[PDB]
Amino acid sequence: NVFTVLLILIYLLLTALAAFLAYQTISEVLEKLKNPVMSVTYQEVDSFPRPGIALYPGNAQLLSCSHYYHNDIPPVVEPGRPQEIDCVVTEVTYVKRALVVRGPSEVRSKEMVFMQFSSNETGEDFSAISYMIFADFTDLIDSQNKSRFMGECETNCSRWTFSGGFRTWVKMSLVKTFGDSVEFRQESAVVKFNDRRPAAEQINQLYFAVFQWRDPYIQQNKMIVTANPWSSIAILSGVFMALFKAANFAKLTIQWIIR
Amino acid sequence: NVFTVLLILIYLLLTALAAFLAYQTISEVLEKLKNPVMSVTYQEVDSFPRPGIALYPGNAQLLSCSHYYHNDIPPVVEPGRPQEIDCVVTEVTYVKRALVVRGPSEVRSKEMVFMQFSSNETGEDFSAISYMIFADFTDLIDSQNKSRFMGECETNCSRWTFSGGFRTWVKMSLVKTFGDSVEFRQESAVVKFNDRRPAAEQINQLYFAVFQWRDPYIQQNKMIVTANPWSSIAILSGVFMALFKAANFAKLTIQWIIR
Amino acid sequence: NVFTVLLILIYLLLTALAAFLAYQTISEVLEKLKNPVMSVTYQEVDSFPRPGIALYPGNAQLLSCSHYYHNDIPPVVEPGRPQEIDCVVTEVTYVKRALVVRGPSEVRSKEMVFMQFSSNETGEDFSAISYMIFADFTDLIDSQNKSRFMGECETNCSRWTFSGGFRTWVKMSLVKTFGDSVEFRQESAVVKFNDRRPAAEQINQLYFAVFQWRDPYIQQNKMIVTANPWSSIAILSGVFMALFKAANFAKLTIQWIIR
Repeated sequence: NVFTVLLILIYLLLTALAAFLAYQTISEVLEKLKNPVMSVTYQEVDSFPRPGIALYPGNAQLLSCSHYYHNDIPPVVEPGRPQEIDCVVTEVTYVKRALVVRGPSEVRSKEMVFMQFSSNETGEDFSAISYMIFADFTDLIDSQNKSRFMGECETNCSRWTFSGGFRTWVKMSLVKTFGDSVEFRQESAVVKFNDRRPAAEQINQLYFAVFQWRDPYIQQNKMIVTANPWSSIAILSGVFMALFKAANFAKLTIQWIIR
Repeated sequence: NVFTVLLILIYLLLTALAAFLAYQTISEVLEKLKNPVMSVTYQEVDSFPRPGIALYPGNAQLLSCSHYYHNDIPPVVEPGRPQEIDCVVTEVTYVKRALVVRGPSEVRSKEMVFMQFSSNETGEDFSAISYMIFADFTDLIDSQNKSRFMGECETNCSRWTFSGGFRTWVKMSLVKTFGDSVEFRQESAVVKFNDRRPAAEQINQLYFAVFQWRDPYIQQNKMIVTANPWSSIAILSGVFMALFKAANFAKLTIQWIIR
Repeated sequence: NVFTVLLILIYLLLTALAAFLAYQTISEVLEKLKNPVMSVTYQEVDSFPRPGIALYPGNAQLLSCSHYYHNDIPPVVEPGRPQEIDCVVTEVTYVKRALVVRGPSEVRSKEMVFMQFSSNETGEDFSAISYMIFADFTDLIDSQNKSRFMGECETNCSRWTFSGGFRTWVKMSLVKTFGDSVEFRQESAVVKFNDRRPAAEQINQLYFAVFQWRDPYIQQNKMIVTANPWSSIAILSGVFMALFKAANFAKLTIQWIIR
């Protein structure tokens, strides 16, 4: 009577296959649950809120802050001192002065902030001006104390520079992270400014900069996990249901073979 | 006779667990169906088709367009006017002249397009030359009218610049998007050209540029969704099958306990 | 007796639905198995091992290699020749001399390697100095022959340049790929150095460079496939179990309708 030994063999092979599938599903779901996957989405926005460009001039002085639309850069009429157009907020924080310039809105009309500095430097030998871009300009002027908020952004918001003698076309764009947080990233483009001034007044450098928006989109980053635990739990129920089914079918076939 | 109340309790708990799994699977599949995932693939290509580099010189004049292999840049023999080598297509579109230069093929042999401009500028004060790279040069010369095709690429294809006085080593690479579309992206590298000319003829700037391919690969972008709706529908069938099974086993156990 | 024709019709529709689900699950799992998905993870590291910056000066000579902490760049006391501080390894490979400079550790203290070159160039007309960053400096000095290891890194590790007359603030960061491999990527920032030297000794250029770490993180890249084959095999078992179940329920309902 070797029929019950063969029935125990096919039941042992069926529970071995069910235990192998139950190990492999839990191992694969834990492996896809360990490493998350970033998912990108481009939300279109027709008009941005006006950001703040917190420039840090050491001894430089702002000479222009004129907005220009539709990529129309005119020739500058003189490298002396004209009057500003945009609203500047000169504030002194300590964690240094931060000449905050209100940035551009209206991305579809291509608005830029052409600005121009000048510095007769004598102590430093690397002509740079740092800056830092935060998300909203009205949050600065609608604050009860500006030196708390600019201090707070001097720890988290990152600082780039531009050079002395070059127009630095800065094209910024937003990135929103979920999981909320909103940060900037820019791409400079250096173009040499040829001096056609007399050589008596060429001791002072000139710092041009163009800040515009790149494209009317906001990149959205969501951290997503590609493992499904509830589905995996169900899949284990469908395995543990067929481990009973195939054992009952083998118990029927083991008696039907000697009928 | 409180046995039917306990059978209705275990059947209510089983259909509550089945309704909870049927809500959670549909919610998880809709959440993973909302946010897609970009998938990158690097198709290797041994030889690229020759692209077109649509330069926009304002008043500059091309002085060289010589190909060089194996990263061999020779010294330029004179900053005057030699003769060109590559094929230029001077065409006038309006949406400006677009001196289209046929780009490099043979990425494994490291072919580049060394070019040199010159401009005695008097009206502008930012020495830049814009350019724009489209995917195939033979599509321009095999067109019935070139001002339709260049006008079409002046809306979609993006424009970078290079400066006056610097060699701008542009290393381009393709990106193909699926979901078809093919676009470029480049990374410049500015190196200062020191003038060793007499100072009588230093009124005109010099614009050097090097266009080569970066690596023999084409990055392929496919938008992929990590949710499986057919599998989810099946998983719901396996849940709604075990909601009957466990209720039948509870109906057997409720009568077997008082046997 | 048209009841068996209707039972064969509902059994044919049930095996058609089961064959459609069994085709669609295998097609969706093969489609999500064809295209893999890159997964990013940022492992924090409090202190990096010191890398090697394999500069290639043609005829330039190193004049300083001083470390500075906490973004404190002092004024350089003279553009002549001071003495070095960091350890340089001048070695001659051929696949050229490779003046290997030991890079910075201690990312949280913001350590940089300020260096300064000088070259009275007469044969070349593009003032550039190439470099190349490998992962560990002690692997070079703890090698039995340095010209094998530098040869081997001259094929795989990529080469950037910096210019003559500009401070090039290089901010490097690691990327580790799995599937092991470790590579660098940097982002330069060019700032013009204004010469305040007498014009008799301005025939030689000056090459400044700053090498620091960007942020205390190591980006980890794992290639992950979003398809689950074992789960798909199970899902097929749950489909092929319900194809029997619904056929048995239709066989019960076809006799219960004429009871």
